[PDB]
Amino acid sequence: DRLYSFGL
Repeated sequence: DRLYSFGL
C-alpha cells in the first residue's frame, strides 16, 4: 500500500 503503508 501507499497511504495505508504508513502503518497508521
